[PDB]
Amino acid sequence: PGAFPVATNGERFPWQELRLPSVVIPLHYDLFVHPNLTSLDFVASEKIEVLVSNATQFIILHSKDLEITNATLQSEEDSRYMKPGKELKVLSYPAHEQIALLVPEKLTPHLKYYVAMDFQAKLGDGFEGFYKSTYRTLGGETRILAVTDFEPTQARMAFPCFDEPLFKANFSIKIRRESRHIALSNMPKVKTIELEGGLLEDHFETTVKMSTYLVAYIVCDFHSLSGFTSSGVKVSIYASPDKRNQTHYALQASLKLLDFYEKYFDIYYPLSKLDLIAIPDFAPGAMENWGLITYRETSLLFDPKTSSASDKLWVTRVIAHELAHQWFGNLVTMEWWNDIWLNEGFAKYMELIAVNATYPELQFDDYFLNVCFEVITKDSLNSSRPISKPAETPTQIQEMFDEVSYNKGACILNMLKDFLGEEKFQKGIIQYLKKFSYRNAKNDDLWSSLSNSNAEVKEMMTTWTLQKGIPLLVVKDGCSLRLQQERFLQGVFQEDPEWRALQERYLWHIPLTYSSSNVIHRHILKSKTDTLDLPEKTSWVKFNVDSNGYYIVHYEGHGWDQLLNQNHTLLRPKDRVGLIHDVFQLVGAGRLTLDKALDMLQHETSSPALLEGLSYLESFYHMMDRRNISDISENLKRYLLQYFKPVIDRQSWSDKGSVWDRMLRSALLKLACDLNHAPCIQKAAELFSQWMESSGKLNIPTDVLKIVYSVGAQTTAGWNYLLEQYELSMSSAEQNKILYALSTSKHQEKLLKLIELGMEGKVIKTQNLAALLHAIARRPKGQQLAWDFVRENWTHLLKKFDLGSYDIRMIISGTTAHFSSKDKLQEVKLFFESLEAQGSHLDIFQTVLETITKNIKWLEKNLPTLRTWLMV
Amino acid sequence: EDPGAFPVATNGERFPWQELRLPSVVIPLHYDLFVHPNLTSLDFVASEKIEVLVSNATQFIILHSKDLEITNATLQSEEDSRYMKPGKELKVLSYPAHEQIALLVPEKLTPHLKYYVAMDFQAKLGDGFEGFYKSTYRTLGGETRILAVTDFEPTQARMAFPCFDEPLFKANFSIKIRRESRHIALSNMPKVKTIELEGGLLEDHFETTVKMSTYLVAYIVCDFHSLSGFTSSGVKVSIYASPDKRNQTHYALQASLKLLDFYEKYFDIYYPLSKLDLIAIPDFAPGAMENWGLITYRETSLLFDPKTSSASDKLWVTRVIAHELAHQWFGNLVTMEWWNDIWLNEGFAKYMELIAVNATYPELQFDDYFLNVCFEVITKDSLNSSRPISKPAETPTQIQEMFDEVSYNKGACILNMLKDFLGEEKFQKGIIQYLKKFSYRNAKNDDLWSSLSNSCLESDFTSGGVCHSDPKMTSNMLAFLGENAEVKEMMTTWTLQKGIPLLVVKQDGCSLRLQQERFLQGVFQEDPEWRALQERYLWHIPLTYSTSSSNVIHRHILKSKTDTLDLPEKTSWVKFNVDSNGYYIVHYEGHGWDQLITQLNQNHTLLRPKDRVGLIHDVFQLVGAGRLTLDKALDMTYYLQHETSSPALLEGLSYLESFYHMMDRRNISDISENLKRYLLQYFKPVIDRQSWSDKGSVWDRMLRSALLKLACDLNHAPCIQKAAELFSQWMESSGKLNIPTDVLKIVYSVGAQTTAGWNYLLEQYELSMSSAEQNKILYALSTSKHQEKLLKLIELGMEGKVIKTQNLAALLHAIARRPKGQQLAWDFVRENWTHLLKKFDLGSYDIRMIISGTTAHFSSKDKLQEVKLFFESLEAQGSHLDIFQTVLETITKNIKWLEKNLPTLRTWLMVNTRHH
Ligand SMILES: *[C@@H]1O[C@H](CO)[C@@H](O[C@@H]2O[C@H](CO)[C@@H](O[C@@H]3O[C@H](CO[C@H]4O[C@H](CO)[C@@H](O)[C@H](O)[C@@H]4O)[C@@H](O)[C@H](O[C@H]4O[C@H](CO)[C@@H](O)[C@H](O)[C@@H]4O)[C@@H]3O)[C@H](O)[C@H]2NC(C)=O)[C@H](O)[C@H]1NC(C)=O
Ligand SMILES: CC(C)C[C@H](NC(=O)[C@H](Cc1cc(-c2ccccc2)cc(-c2ccccc2)c1)CP(=O)(O)[C@@H](N)CCc1ccccc1)C(N)=O
Ligand SMILES: CC(C)C[C@H](NC(=O)[C@H](Cc1cc(-c2ccccc2)cc(-c2ccccc2)c1)CP(=O)(O)[C@@H](N)CCc1ccccc1)C(N)=O
Ligand SMILES: *[C@@H]1O[C@H](CO)[C@@H](O[C@@H]2O[C@H](CO)[C@@H](O[C@@H]3O[C@H](CO)[C@@H](O)[C@H](O)[C@@H]3O)[C@H](O)[C@H]2NC(C)=O)[C@H](O)[C@H]1NC(C)=O
Ligand SMILES: *[C@@H]1O[C@H](CO)[C@@H](O[C@@H]2O[C@H](CO)[C@@H](O)[C@H](O)[C@H]2NC(C)=O)[C@H](O)[C@H]1NC(C)=O
Ligand SMILES: *[C@@H]1O[C@H](CO)[C@@H](O[C@@H]2O[C@H](CO)[C@@H](O)[C@H](O)[C@H]2NC(C)=O)[C@H](O)[C@H]1NC(C)=O
Ligand SMILES: *[C@@H]1O[C@H](CO)[C@@H](O)[C@H](O)[C@H]1NC(C)=O
Repeated sequence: PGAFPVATNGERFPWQELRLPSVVIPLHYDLFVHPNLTSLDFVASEKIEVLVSNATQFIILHSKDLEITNATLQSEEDSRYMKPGKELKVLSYPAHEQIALLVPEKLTPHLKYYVAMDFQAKLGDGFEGFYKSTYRTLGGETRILAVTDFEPTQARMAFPCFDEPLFKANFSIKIRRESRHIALSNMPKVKTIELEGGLLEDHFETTVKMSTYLVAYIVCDFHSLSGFTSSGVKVSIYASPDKRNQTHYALQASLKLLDFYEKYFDIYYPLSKLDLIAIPDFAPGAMENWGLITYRETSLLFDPKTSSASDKLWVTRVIAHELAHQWFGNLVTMEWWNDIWLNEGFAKYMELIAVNATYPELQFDDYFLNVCFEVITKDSLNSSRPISKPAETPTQIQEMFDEVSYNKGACILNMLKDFLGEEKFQKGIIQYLKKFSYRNAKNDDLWSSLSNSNAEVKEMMTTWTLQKGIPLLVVKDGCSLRLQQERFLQGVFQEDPEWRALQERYLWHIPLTYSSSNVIHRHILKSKTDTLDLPEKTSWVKFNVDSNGYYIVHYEGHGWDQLLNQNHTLLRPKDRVGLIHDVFQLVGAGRLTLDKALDMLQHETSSPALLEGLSYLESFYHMMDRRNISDISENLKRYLLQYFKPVIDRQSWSDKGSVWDRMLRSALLKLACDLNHAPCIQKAAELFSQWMESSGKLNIPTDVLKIVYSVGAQTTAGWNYLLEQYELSMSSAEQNKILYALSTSKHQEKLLKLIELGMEGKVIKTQNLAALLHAIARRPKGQQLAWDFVRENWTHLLKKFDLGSYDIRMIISGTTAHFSSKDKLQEVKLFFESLEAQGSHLDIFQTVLETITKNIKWLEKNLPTLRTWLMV
Repeated sequence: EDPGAFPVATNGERFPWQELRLPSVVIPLHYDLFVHPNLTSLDFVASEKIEVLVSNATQFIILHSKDLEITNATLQSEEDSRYMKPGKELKVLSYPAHEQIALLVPEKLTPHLKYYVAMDFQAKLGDGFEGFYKSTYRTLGGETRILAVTDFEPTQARMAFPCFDEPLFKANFSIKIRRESRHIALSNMPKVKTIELEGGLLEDHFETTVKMSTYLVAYIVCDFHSLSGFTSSGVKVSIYASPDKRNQTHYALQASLKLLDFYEKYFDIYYPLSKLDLIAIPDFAPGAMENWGLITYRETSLLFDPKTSSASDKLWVTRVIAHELAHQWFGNLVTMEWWNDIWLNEGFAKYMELIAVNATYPELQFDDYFLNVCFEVITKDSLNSSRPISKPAETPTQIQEMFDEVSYNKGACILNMLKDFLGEEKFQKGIIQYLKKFSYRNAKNDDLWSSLSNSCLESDFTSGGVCHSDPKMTSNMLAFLGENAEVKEMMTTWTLQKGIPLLVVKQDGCSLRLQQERFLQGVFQEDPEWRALQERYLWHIPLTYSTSSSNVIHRHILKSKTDTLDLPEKTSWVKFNVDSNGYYIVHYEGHGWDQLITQLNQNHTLLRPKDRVGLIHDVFQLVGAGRLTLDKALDMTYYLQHETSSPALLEGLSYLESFYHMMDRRNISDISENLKRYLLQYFKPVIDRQSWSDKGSVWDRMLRSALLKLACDLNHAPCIQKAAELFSQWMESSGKLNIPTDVLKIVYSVGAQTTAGWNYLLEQYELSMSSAEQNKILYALSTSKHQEKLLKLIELGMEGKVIKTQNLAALLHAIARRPKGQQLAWDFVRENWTHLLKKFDLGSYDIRMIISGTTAHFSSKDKLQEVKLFFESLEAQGSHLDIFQTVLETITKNIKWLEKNLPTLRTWLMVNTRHH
């Protein structure tokens, strides 16, 4: 009997596992909220029409930090619980964030009973649940709004509910409010009824079946700009009144993208309205609430006096990602958080399609390669995880929202789009959605639908979704296709006794694909060793075409050395950087050395190739200047300026030209005075002080703003003028760049004053705190200050953030993942074991542990080689 | 004119007038003023049409204008057809050093004809809490809201609209405002009608005012809420506050109805407007401002909340409200001709606080506190740096310097003296005739005395008329006119002679030799500068005196520098200045003082309660005068063991409390420690009778706080442990349990001695919704002992975000008076003088107390040196203030007091510990 947990009233709680029981099933939530924005609290009532199916003496559902005052169980059918119904005993067990409704009788199956509850709480101050946010206006008034953010386990802090994504229901919502506020929610507002006190109550149309984590409601004081999509949907971009000017690109871009998705998926967006609102203190980048999409202001609003081409590119990506979610996640959602990549993998992949086919000017296809690359860094260590993987606690579910779920989800999806061909792919995607509309899909179900566009493909992708890591292609004599696959790793060489893990079951059904002329050959590799015959022999032979496959190519002999250092356009531009990328991880990996590492092309015109390789050189400089040895840094510095002096001088300090043109300019001039190369750092200072002496009158071109501001930080008369003007500005894009601009100063106290105002949270919003730290810790001057500060104020940072939070995740790897010493590796082994003193376990612990360990062993056996490039 | 070499206007261009006063050839009659502020762009746009009457023909009009962009300016007339509609364009000349503009006339204007001058002007909303400025407050939710407020006195109306900014240029004002949906607009007079406009903006029209000086014009744009009620005469009194504070305006409404009703019966003149608005502005520099029909207050001056406001707080709010309402007659109905006679306003409003509060709220017992008003001004009036009540003044900072202890306190005190001389009903009818005979115009000093002199006692309107219609030539009717004239010469001298007279009386058998001299602290009677300052001083002093044998008040005027009276039968003593109603000190020569102290020591109750507080005040002063040894003043404090009149008790107590702080600043710890022990022993009985909750009278409550603060400032372990518990419980209950208001300040101080309590108090400061509680918390934070915490408060006030700048000077003042922060405040001011000047004008009250509050407590020759050198530094840069001299004289007389009396104080204490 008494094998169960104690409740808060000392009674034993009738359920013992974190997943909810399956016997009670909700169908309909009627939901009343009455928030008060001066009292900063709310009162709320709720009726859940839950259909029983098995005998049960107790209903179980979730609730957190809510005071439940009344709880009644009516029934229309089994009329023992007929009107007024009976009053229910309510037990609470917080360690599973669950409550037990103890019925006095026993519920009997196939009947519908109606659970009503009254509940109340204060508006959150943690930027989760139903919480309070502030914003500044043009005159410096601050006004208050009440927002919801629920993904993934936080809706249970706003109303008691069955808070698992499989428990889809309908949700009618009513909200009481003052006359000076508007109320928005998922659906459009049906009617407004004026009441006794001068208050209004807004009723909203019932929703389609959906998960709890998409329910939304806001109370605020915003204006909007509206337009209509071809389909029959009204799109409104809401924001603070003094920023309605900044909403123009978003309504344009939203109209196109939703037009695209409706035809591309061949499913109409099923709501009458879709609204996009720029929440000023917002923790996520944005959030795919059905019909009411919340954005960070820097993610939605675009001011052409203040915003990069890169910032226009960021806004349009996030407004593709979040519209895509309306199908991947809202229409179809994973049955449980283990297959979270079904929403996020597909959303991040759909963004690449949408922007490419809607905004070609922005040139997003050539950029996409980076996202796999970032996940490959993670995926190449043993700390990584399979794309689908069990997940039970809250903070463990929040761990599933990583670059494995987004980037690698998006890239292995990209692989299969190459193999089956976009035609068969798009038909499969449409069959997948239409089948699973308003329901829940498991990891298997997507492929079992995608395959029938071929029972072969299902176990092919089994190798990719259920197994950790990234395969390695070993090719080995004329027509020599002696294929052998491995598990690519890093910091573990064939020499080492650690390397036996390269052999466990690690067998990928890699869909290899090649060319030795302008034609691609396609063939599967389902075994450790298999092979082919070359038709005739050729100069070079390259497999990974455009790196569209999630594997790195290693030619076992005499193939690398050709690379065409004279005519490079023999090999296509994507394969150009594909080869560049592969010829550094192979260096770290253990097979190749660094002498061929710097092999690469001062006459490369595709900037993707140019920036990718040069960004690779940036890392070498920074990693060495961070340990303060100029013996290898100075050679890297003016090497890059002399050799890349033509290109650098060509650029014209203004925001003119095309998008990769404009991005190449700021990227190039970044280094240009991140190096104290006078010709241009001197340039900034006269523009800088022309503007600083103009006092907001001079206009600086877009693509140089972050550079100019950054340059003029060092003079305290500037740094103090930048901080002061930060407060004044009405562009979150502009003030982000200022905030970077103040992280550049090398004054240890000026740096920490920035951090002190973040902790306070009023002048610099708390949403920016982690990024502010992360910027500082990247400079060598502030690198140790940040590391010190986090360890000194840990318990306070943890009171701000949820610890499965992204801010906590970005603060620790932002402060530690750039280390390369054995000194710091033990010191970070401590304080990770110091925080498992408390119940604080995060996989990012090992990912960063192993990441500094791989930084040691890449200096341990690779730097001697690179001192050897002194020129003169 | 002939000579080109005139002042040079700002565009080249010789400027055609060069006095700072305005010319009186053009007379304004009626201003048509349209204002359109915008509270999200923080600027305003305005238009104005002044109906002027020309007296002598000119080629130019001279106006005041400061910091206002004028865009165009026409002239029209309909009596002079040359400027017939649409009139002519005028050249505008700015001379921004006189704050004057000149409008240049194309054809010289004609006498006796009315013209209309029209200008468009614009400016940003002020930032210095003067002119038409921007203010902000915080709501319960944490929102920040903006409002736009005017404050003009004394010469800032010219920063909001061009005008003839001098008090004698009264006019009617017609005011239209334009605003958004979410704001109300208030002005002096009621809103006649609200027209809607295309775009959804509304325009308010207000009824046109009665004649009025410019400095009283007012207008406000905000979103405040109001509670309302009506007086007996049918005035609509409304209390406005930020919306989450409507609660705290109930007591204000209750008192303003009562006080208004009192004023209308007492003056026998109705308040002439239909409504009176009282509004609690959050970021407000002055404290209160008596604009006709729309009176602005500091929240602490107007709002009351019983859970956090003390009884002292309640008394303060009643005083201020009473004070502002008095101004609607004294100052608005009757305005001084020019700022030299500003005491005609502030002296009478100050005095009327006493009459009104005493008449409507006797529970407050404000009559027993009124003596302190006169003591505070005798401090400064007994120095050479003092000034007469009415002195000339010309420049803006020169004008504002006239609002001091002399204009207010001395003015009130000599009025009170005069009232006792003539009797309440004679005095009332003098006032009534004055206010009725100068209604809607101005008056000067001589005008007041002539009306108060010629007052008629209501039986002078009888059948056998003595004042009016047909008098009989009687022998009292020859004494009436002779007595009236005597009263006028006497009052004249009290307003033109600086200083305060010292009447020294030696009792000789049953003769009594009277002498008068100027009273002077610091300087002894045996000083080389002492006959040089007894120059020419001579007062007509209506004296008063009782005896040991007869309690009948005797009254004789001394106009003669020496004179003598004879009594009926030589009694055991005489006591001059009965109830201390006279603006003079009385020194008893020979045996006079011991006879009076001996009386207090056996049966102290035969001396009238005010006689006692007067006697305590009189000898501690005479110690400073060199005429008495500190011996017998301290010997008078024995007898406070029996004293039951808290006024006398508290006077005596505070002299000893200040000696302690004087020692503690100087680190003279053996006396300071002894002073701690004498106070705690000799007043142990009455200290432990005091409750720790606010349960008795207002005096009982005020005495409770007084004594408990003292016992807790002397680290009396029993009282400090009580307060530490109370604080600990309050902190442990999430700042949610209730502390009694009379001991609230003491508890927050004891809590602020730990870094925990200090930090907790500082975060509660930002969150509190009672500005009385915030005041108390800020004091408590300022009692910290760590120099780091004190500096943080100061710099918090410099930035003005969590601590609003309106409190910065009181903050510095608080820090400076306690030993561990005395030095820090001094260094801050000298190292940030240029920085303090950007926020506050040189003549502002804020600058006055920052200076006096950090320096006037110094008592060593070393510190006098630094102060002179700093003051010299300041005046070398062109900053002169009268406060510089006043501080220097105050410092030196402190130094002298230590040198003549610190030995005797140490000696006395030790003698007392040997006896008890
Ligand atoms: C969130 O919470 C805030 C604060 O709790 C609420 O704001 C308050 O709401 C209350 C209730 O509506 C408001 O109080 C009301 O004010 C009205 C206006 O008062 C002025 O005008 C009247 C008429 O001229 C004058 O009599 C009065 O003195 C003021 O000049 C009153 O009319 C209301 O009175 C009603 O209720 C009382 C109850 O005793 C009855 O006796 C009356 O006859 C009448 O029926 C009432 O007092 C208050 O003003 C609000 N505060 C603020 C700061 O605005 C929000 O409503 C709430 N929001 C939500 C969404 O819940
Ligand atoms: C992904 C995590 C961290 C949760 C949350 N993701 C979002 O913001 C995305 C958009 C986004 C993604 C990323 C990103 C992707 C992959 C791997 C690392 C990071 C960075 C940013 C970013 C960059 C700069 C500045 C600010 C943000 C933005 C909206 P989304 O995926 O469409 C919504 N539906 C998911 C909701 C959610 C789930 C669980 C916890 C919190 C929120 C968040 N904190 O970054
Ligand atoms: C005194 C000057 C500078 C203006 C202003 N006086 C007022 O607030 C009075 C009431 C008042 C008076 C005093 C006071 C009296 C005597 C000698 C020194 C000071 C102190 C306070 C006080 C108490 C606590 C906190 C803050 C202030 C209040 C309203 P009032 O007299 O009816 C209106 N006539 C004055 C308008 C004005 C005139 C000239 C310059 C500025 C404003 C002010 N700053 O103290
Ligand atoms: C400017 O303000 C003055 C106040 O200083 C206003 O004076 C007042 O004007 C009204 C109307 O003209 C007078 O009321 C009238 O009095 C006569 C008695 O002769 C009566 O028969 C009328 O029916 C009415 O009651 C009032 O007495 C007068 N007060 C004073 C003190 O002069 C003046 O009207 C204002 N001017 C403008 C243009 O608004
Ligand atoms: C009602 O619930 C009972 C008990 O949970 C169900 O019986 C279970 O059914 C599952 C379904 O797969 C079986 O695996 C188990 O053997 C049964 N018992 C338990 C303890 O799980 C029953 O099927 C449910 N549905 C009805 C009665 O319609
Ligand atoms: C709950 O949501 C479901 C799914 O969105 C609603 O079902 C649709 O109902 C409409 C109107 O009755 C029909 O035209 C569709 O055929 C239904 N779609 C599906 C997939 O069944 C349902 O009506 C909603 N319930 C409530 C009470 O609003
Ligand atoms: C590296 O050298 C610089 C030279 O200024 C020094 O200031 C810095 O502290 C050094 N870094 C470390 C980690 O010792």
